[PDB]
Amino acid sequence: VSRTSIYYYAGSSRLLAVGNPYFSIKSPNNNKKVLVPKVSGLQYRVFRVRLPDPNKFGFPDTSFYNPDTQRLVWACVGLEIGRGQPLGVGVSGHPYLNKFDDTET
Amino acid sequence: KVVSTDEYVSRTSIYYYAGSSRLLAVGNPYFSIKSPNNNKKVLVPKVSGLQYRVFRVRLPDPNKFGFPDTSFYNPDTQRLVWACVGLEIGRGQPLGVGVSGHPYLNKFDDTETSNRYPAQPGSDNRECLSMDYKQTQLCLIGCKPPTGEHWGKGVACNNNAAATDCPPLELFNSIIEDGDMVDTGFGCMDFGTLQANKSDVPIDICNSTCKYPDYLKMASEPYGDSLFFFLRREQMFVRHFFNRAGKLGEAVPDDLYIKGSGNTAVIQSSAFFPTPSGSIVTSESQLFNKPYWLQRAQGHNNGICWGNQLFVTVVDTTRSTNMTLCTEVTKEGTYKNDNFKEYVRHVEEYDLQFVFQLCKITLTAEIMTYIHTMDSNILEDWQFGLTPPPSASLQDTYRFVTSQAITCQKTAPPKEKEDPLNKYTFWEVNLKEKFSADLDQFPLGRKFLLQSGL
Amino acid sequence: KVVSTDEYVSRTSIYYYAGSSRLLAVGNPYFSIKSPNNNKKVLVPKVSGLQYRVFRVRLPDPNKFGFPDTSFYNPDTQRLVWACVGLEIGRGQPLGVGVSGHPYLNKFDDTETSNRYPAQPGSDNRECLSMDYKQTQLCLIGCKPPTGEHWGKGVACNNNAAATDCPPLELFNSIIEDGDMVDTGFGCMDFGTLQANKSDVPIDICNSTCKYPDYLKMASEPYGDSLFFFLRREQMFVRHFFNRAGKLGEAVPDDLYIKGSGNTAVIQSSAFFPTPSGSIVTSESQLFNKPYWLQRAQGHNNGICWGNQLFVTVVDTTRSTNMTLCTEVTKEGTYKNDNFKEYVRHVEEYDLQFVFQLCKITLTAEIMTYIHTMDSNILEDWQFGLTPPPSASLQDTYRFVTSQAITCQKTAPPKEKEDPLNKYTFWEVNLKEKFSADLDQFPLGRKFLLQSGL
Repeated sequence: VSRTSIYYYAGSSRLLAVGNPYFSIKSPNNNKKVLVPKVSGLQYRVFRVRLPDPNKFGFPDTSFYNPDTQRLVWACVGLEIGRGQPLGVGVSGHPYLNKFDDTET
Repeated sequence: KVVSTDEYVSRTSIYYYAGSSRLLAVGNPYFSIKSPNNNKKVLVPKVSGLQYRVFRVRLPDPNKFGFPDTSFYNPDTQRLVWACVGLEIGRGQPLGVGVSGHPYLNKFDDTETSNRYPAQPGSDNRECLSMDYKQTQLCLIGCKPPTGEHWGKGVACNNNAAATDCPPLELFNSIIEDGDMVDTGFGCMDFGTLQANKSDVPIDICNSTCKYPDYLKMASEPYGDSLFFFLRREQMFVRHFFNRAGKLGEAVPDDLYIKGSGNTAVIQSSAFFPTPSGSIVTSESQLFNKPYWLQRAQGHNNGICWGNQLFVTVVDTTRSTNMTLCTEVTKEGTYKNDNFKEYVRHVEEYDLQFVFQLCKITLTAEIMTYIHTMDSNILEDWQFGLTPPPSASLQDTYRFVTSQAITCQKTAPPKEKEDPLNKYTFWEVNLKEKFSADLDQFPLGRKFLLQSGL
Repeated sequence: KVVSTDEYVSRTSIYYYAGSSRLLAVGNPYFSIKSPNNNKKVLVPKVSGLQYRVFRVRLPDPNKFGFPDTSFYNPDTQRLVWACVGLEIGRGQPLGVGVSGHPYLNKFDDTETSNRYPAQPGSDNRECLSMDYKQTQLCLIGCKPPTGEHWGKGVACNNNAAATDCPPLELFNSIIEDGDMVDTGFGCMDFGTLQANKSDVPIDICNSTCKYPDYLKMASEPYGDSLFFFLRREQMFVRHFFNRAGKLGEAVPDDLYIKGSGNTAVIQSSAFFPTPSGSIVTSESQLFNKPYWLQRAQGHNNGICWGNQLFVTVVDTTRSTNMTLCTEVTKEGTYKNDNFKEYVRHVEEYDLQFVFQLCKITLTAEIMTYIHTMDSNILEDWQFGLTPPPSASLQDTYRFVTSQAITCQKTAPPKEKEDPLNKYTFWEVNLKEKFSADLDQFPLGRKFLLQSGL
């Protein structure tokens, strides 16, 4: 794979999500429609990004690349995963935890 | 002062093909139907052959199509804008003409061979009577939607008021929507507001107004936005003649005849009207399935499509045989009337093909202020002059967009797009994905490479 | 195409130290006491540790200066603008952290060791509690006041569905005026509108709108002139845990716990909230009392301050002690409890040094368009773009003005209304009459000459 000297910044709008921290609430009565989705501070966020295919950009330049043989693929030489909310922790428990006795002292 | 477009638009040699995969339309040929619970819910739309099936297309902006190759063009001095050098309006449905009507048409009597005196009086004499159209075909391009004329009611001055009861008339101009009606041979006026009887036009135009283009107004513009290339062909001939029933407005003067006596003493009516009827169709006089090549347009905007859209308005009444259906209620051994329900349908297939061309303009002092005259909006979306800065500031989107009780945004837009065509409807076809820099693997690629000698 | 600020200005080499006095502020840390007789007579203002101290310096203009060596400022087309190259924000109080706490906090139970069934009912269980806050330090500098997000209410929806009853949530971009309480670990939400009993957050917060400075947007502004330089450091950790006392609205689904009987026939709440607390606050992790030489700001605005102002925002929490005074009424010889009356007071103390540098701005026909489209107010102060006022000879002058041929004369236009920023209470420092040119007689010019290779 040979590299060139063409670069391309890409962006992303400030995407966010608001919900209930413990359990999702499905709707009365239908169980296929959600009302407040379960979001938290523990779940694996997995962002899946898409790219635009570089074979459909360039109007044809035979000196640059010959489309009978070569093709084009991207790379990656940077990242910055910004975060916005102010710092702080949070808790969660049970109304019915199984704790028989204390045993520390 | 106005100049033609070959003086600031240059041309080059990077052609491109577009494909616009096979479109269809199915519906009732007569009207539409709604739900009894909600009349704002459509069930089957009205699609017949007699409607201006105007398609506006979308183009990819030619500034995304690019690399940092600057020796070709420098992107703070130049810009890029497309061109149209081909067309093929294909229709893949076999021929034949369908006939319409209205179940309660006004008809006093016939007037062909015998009107024996006197006439038979009656209160209602509305009958069912089927009646065809005027066969016509046309095609038209444009970077702006095509205008159109029709006869409309105006406001009347009420000063003299000596002896008239007929209200006078006025000419309008508008912009043609898809689903607008075409001429049938009965003038070009309103058919909901000037007709109290509701019973003189077949049911397709019993409520709507029909429009007909005028080639005078659009061509006489400075730039000729509404035309690139247009055709026209129609033919009709009268077959039967009748007269209206009812109280005619103004009687004829008495001295232009002799006062009859007896059964001819009472005057008859005279409000004659014909029927339009189509001749033979062929397959030698079809305006479709053949590639036009715009060598030179008629107006001034010769090829340039400003703002990356262009409008194609097609109409045909030779591929409109009313598809007829039927079903079953109960079974028998013998025949019965009431074992069947029947239905009518119509389908009208299409295709569009295009071959485009890359054309860069330069942008210096007097050309910047010439394009800043014809319209203003075509120098905002080029983003050349930084008159809006603030587009680079990021806006927040949302995960879980619909039905959450979080704060809702269900199409309450604070003017993002502001296209002035938003008020009108248009059959749309997107092309944002389907270019190709290679021609000969496609149909019009091969017809173009033979015609150019390449 | 925005361009950075080293391709249309040019630095001269004469430096001007400045420096403010020793600011103070003495007040109440919780609430601002008004007059009983009048709503608008403050006695002691509300100053605490937990606020955004936002100063506004106002530099004296460089064009009103008089120099003999007029070899640099050719007054034909040029102007002068101030650059900033140094800073130091003093503080003047010992290390000590103070607490806050409501008298009617919503602390029903405790949930760390043992919450033994059954619950103890009663229709009132509020009590007084207190906690330390999330300690933090930050510092900004910019030529436009800095923005900041916070969560609040919104338009709910239309009334189609009937799911449940719940408030929405929406965030807002505003401008941080002085006086807004910083967040402290209870989220950046508006406690004035979202909450209703006003008894969950401590008293100095429960009727504010706590913000948090949006570093995510202010970094990505196009011109980049609200963020020259910013530092931050904060830390917190939980101390105890409790839970509120009400009907938990979004109820617990039954599949996530197996039911019981007998003593456990009442199901308690899962509405938890932590209580934050600061760690040790050392003096190796301080941020102030040091110089900060700007070398390359993150924006395109490399230190130029248009309009001759800066906004420095400082929030500290390491020095937020609360001194308590105690005075009595009757000279007694034994101890009582109604004999004394105590008032609590909190102080504050600042300082600012600066070191500027003037740089001339050569103004051809290109650059005057550039500085125009940023905002028009910049090119109005320099008096480079003005308009011709017409008129010529009026008619209005009488001899006597208080008579009986009266035209009822009207005067005093409010025409010097131009400042948009009158809607906000800042802190003022007038630095117009305290400049200098000999740096080395001043407690930061010595630290600048050793650094800069001189």
